Amino acid sequence: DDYIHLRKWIKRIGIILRISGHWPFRLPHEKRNQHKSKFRQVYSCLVITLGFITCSCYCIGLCLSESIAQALNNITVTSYFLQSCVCYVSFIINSRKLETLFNYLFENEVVGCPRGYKMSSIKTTLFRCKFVAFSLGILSFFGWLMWTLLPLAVLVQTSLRFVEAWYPFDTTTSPMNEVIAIYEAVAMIFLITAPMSSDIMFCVLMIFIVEHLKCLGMAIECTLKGDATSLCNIVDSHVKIYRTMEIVQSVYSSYFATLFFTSCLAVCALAYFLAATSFTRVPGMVLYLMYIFLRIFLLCLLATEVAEQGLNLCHAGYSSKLVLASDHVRSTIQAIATRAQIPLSITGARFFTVNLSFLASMAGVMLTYFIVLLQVN
Amino acid sequence: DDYIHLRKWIKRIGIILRISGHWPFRLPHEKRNQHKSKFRQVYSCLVITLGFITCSCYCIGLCLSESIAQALNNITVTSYFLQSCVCYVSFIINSRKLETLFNYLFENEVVGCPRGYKMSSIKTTLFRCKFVAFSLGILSFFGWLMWTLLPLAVLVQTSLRFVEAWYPFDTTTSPMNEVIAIYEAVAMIFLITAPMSSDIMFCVLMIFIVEHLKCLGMAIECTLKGDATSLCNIVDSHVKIYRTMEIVQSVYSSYFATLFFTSCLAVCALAYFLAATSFTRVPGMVLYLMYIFLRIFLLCLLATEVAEQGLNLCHAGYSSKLVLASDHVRSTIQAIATRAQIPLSITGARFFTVNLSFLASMAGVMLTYFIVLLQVN
Amino acid sequence: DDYIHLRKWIKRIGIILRISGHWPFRLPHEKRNQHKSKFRQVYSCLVITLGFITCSCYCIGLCLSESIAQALNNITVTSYFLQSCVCYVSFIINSRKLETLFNYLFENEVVGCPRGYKMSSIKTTLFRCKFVAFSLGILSFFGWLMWTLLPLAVLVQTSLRFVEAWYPFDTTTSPMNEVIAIYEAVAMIFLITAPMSSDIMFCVLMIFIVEHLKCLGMAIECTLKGDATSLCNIVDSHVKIYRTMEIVQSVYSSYFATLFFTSCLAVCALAYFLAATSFTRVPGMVLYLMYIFLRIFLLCLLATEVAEQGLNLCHAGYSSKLVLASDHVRSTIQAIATRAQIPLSITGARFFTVNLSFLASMAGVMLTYFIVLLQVN
Amino acid sequence: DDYIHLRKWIKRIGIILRISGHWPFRLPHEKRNQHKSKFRQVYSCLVITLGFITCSCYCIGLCLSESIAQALNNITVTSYFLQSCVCYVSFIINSRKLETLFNYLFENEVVGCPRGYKMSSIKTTLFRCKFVAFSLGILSFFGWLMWTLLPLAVLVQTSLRFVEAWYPFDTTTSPMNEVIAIYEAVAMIFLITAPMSSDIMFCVLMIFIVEHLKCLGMAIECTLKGDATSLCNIVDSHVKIYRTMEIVQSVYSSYFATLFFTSCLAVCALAYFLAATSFTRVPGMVLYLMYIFLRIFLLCLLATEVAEQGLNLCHAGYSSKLVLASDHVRSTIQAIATRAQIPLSITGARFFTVNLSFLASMAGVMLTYFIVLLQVN
Repeated sequence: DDYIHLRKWIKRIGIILRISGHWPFRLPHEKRNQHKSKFRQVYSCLVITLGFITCSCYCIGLCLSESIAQALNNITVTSYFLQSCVCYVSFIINSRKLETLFNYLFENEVVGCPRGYKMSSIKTTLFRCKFVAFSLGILSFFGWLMWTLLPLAVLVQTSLRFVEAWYPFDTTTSPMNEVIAIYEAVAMIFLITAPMSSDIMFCVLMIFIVEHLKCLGMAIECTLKGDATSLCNIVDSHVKIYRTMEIVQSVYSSYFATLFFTSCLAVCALAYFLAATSFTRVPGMVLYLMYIFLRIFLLCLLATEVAEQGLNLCHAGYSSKLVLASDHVRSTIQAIATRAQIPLSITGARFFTVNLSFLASMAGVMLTYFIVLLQVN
Repeated sequence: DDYIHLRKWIKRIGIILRISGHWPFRLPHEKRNQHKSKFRQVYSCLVITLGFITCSCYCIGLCLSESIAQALNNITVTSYFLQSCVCYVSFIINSRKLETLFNYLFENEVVGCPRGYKMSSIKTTLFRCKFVAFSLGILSFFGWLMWTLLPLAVLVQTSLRFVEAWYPFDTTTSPMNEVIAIYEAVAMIFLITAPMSSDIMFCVLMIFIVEHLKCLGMAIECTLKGDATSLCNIVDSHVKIYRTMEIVQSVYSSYFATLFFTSCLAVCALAYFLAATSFTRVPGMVLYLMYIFLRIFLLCLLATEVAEQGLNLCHAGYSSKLVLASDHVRSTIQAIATRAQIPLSITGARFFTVNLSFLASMAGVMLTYFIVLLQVN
Repeated sequence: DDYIHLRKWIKRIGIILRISGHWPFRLPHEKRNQHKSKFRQVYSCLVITLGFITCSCYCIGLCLSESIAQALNNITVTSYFLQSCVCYVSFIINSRKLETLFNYLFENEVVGCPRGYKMSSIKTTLFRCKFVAFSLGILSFFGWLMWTLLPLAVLVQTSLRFVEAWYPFDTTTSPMNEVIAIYEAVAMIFLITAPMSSDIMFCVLMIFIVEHLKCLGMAIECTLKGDATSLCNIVDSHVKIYRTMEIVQSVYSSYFATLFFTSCLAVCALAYFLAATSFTRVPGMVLYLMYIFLRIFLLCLLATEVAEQGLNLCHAGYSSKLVLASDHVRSTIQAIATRAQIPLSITGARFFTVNLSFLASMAGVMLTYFIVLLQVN
Repeated sequence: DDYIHLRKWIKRIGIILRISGHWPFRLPHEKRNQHKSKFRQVYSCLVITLGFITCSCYCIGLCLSESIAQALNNITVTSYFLQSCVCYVSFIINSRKLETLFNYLFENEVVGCPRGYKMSSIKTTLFRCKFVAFSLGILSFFGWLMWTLLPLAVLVQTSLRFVEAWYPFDTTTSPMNEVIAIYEAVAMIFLITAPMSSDIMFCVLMIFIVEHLKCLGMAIECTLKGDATSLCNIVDSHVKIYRTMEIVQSVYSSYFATLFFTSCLAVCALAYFLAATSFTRVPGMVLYLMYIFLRIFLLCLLATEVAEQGLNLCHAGYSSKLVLASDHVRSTIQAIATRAQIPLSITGARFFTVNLSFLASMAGVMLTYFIVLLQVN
């Protein structure tokens, strides 16, 4: 039933990842080696070299510092573009571990859990992944729309760029402004759709791992309430969880680091420009602020959820029946517990572990720095 | 003897919770389904919709920002009202887990502990719960009295509101001021009595859980000094402790988060208004400052006490007799210890774990922020 | 041999504690109930009521705030006096646990350790305790000397008080200044000798506990290299270590809290007065700064040493022979390790755990606060 | 094959350490007691007394504070020289533990690991140690070259000192400036080559320990997939790892502490001089900034790598076969895991544990302090 619909959803996950111009890899429903086709490779290289030249144009526009007052006005845009750049190279560096992750995410049936839990698990996973995917997609589309379309609509020269960008031609005359306008429009579309897609895939992985942990705990209490075989299957599922989390930690680290850094810098610049300096500008800046904050909050929440479920897995099979089991179960449960005491955490290039606590600390120091450097100055 | 008096006290706990206008649930001494009576439901809905309209009136008075200098003068009052709002919805969202918690708190006799410890336990619990309940009740009553009655007594128009609030009528003329005065008086009474009641119930739960932990440790050393049955009873009591703490964590998280946030913001505003700006105002503001600080300190203390008693439970039954026991006791004690190494902590919406250490850190950053932003500016 | 000299040293420890006016308790070499003698009790009550009236005089001199600029000039002196006050009441509240601690510290021979380690242990303990005791005593004597004697010597009225203090008589005329000078001199002598004595006793306890831990580790490796009896003796010694550390945590908490707080406040005031405001004053203030810093550093070092030795005790008996021992040793060593994973830490009223890391954090925030509030202002 | 080349490399490590003027100790390829030769001892004493007199000259030049504005201009140079001083005495205090460390680092073959892993291990270790050694050597040589040669080349008096230094002769006249120029040139050469050499040896030790940990994990999974003997060899190798890490912690602590402290102070001074105050100066200061940052980053990275590999060693041999092994393996693996839960961390004089997280925190507070104290002031 809905198990087929979930597989259609994770097929859509691969499809939207191929649309955004990442390097294509083998999907689970791919048995003809179509992931090395000419069309997809040409599309990928075209979109990534367009993103690379646009980001370099904005960076050299930054290095051609017009003044300090507009410099922060540049930062944020280049900030977001920088993220896209990093994300691209990451998906080309580790394009086999992604195949491994999708192969895990296609079939993850832990054996022994009761069915009444399994169907509710499928329902809850479908609901939450639909919610997060639709939310981030709508927010990204509205972000592009507000950041690109509106100043064109003020005119109908186009003079729509929220900050000016370096170009070979001067972009001053009436034909050139229009050409650079349409070029920047399609460019920023294909740039904004990349980190949204990577974020959506990370959130899907986190949701699936959380539900697999809860089903593993249910299987543990089920085999305790009931000799060797169930424990072997449970231990295999747990070590598979750990290896999958290790792979996810291996791929996402640099992207998380650059995301956190350039995001807090862009929010500081955005507050500096919105606070004391002078009607059309405020919708775009408030929408970009919400686009940063909601994304960071979703990442921190779905990163803390898996660690909480691991420490919940620590308290599994801990009842009176444990005092009446054999020595074999009494030792294997001990082994599972002392392995579960290690926290399954994701860190950004080993600089910081992404939790809700790190979000609170970063928000505290960012609020502090912004409010002092704008108020006493 | 006093075991009956303690049950009368926890009946009073339910009674004062019903008085403050929360949604009524089944008490342990309720065998006629009176918790769904018409009178109690009508009273609950009336008080909560009055609180909801008053909080919205103060919030729209805030959004109608008269000036910045009076804006902080608004914040604190709306701050406290905000807490009440959140608390209301929480007790209606989880109105069955509260029944479960009261059913646990009515009978919690751990089997095997010596009687000489049990009677002293009853005595100490009665003393401490009486102390905390009377202290918070007297402080809340004096807080309302000072914040409402005195500026009326300066007159006998009433012109008593410590900050003006938005209303449909202008409240300027002499009849209207009096009507809004009595309305705000009864409103703030029924608003102040809610978080005090929730705090008192949380403190009662924490005290009972702490004493149950100490009795569990006494039972562990008793059954070690003395085969299977006592260990099963001890493990069952421990896992019951853990499930109860999980339920308490599940209900109180949003309230703790909003409490900490809007409380530190209100204290910052209160210091800004008391420090450098201009005899009647100072008693009310110092009493509100004490009302914030003592409440936060009581919460942090009774939250750290249970974690300390858990880590104390880690060092249970650890003597020479452990080296002479069977393998069975030697494995079950190991299991109890490695489960007890997990800290039983309460966190506010998983943002921060409420300890004395978090109170010290928050007080440090609050003192820092206030003293810099008032002194160098 | 030197074992007798060490007992003479810990007798001197009790003697200097009786000299400073604490409430007398039973020493180990006291078999005639002389700790309840009339002379010692009269001396104790006289010195503590003199300290209590002098501290209250300085506190009411503070509350009679002459100006803000001299107010910080008051703080530090009252700061130190405050510590003395707290220390007094603590030693009268728990005057039996101190007897228990001294009874432990008199005989602590762990059985089974090799003799070549035991004699070197006695030597190292004697050396380090002599060092710390002589250092703190000389520093305290020079602190009193510089803070009291020198401005009298500038004259030979006395006009020597580094900050003026409230008194019933005006202290302005020539007879009164001299009388208050000699009164404050003997008062500050008997006040300064109290926290130095408590600190010296704490340092002696920490040194003895550290050396006992190292000898316990040596005994563990000795009985592993060599069946039941040695393990029972080792476990008994370890749990005795834990109970002693619990008692030390129970007594010293309030004193550590007030010490850290009023010490960092006094150092901030001292820096404010020394930095930008105007030859005789600078020796006293630099000596008081060193007296604060060296004391705090000694406390943090000898507090971190015991935790490091506990985590060193975690890695005990971990060799190839563990793989060839019986199941009995293999389980008891596991129990010792999983108990040793709990850190033996001292905390100040459960607000913060005194480590070198807390000293680094406090020094960082203190340096920050001082340098900003003096420079940008 | 390359095993001989690696031994030639670690011979070069000893050779470059002898060149920089440290006190010579016995190398593994030294069977004639040549480490106590007259030539090497004379060279060592000459270079260290030259470093000692130059550092004291710069320190007394600092204490002869010309003005505040040039004072920070002094700090950095004295800062670096201070490190050299400390490093010298450390290598003379513990000149036997270094022999022990080199004797470990010469032969570290863990028995039982598969050969296909061992050859790749040798290859990866050779690559990474070559990389780090060549990088730090080239950076140090260019640092000396820019900091000494260029202002001489501006002339061809010499007037090349980036900050003036105290000397017995006035250094003002034309002969004296040249003599002090050549003296300071050879001095700063022999001073800069010391902490680079100590850093290179620390990095080699960290790389070898990391690879030994990975090979130990491979040996664990190999002996689990395959009775007593392999486990004894594995446990012996693990405890040898722990003792080696303890020795490295014992020697490097004071050097790490002084490095972190005087390095962040020098970077703050360097930013203060580069930011707002006035073409030749900027290459030297940017090269010194890179020389500080890259060194600190390399140290933090190779310090965090070993802790990550230890927590990776925690998850060793955790498969289904563990559920089918004997009780003996099931207990020894448990012992290995609960010992591996202790983090193998290096700390700087027990003030702070050097991780990437401490680098992030220090960079945050340094950025904060610099930007506030330069901007609002």
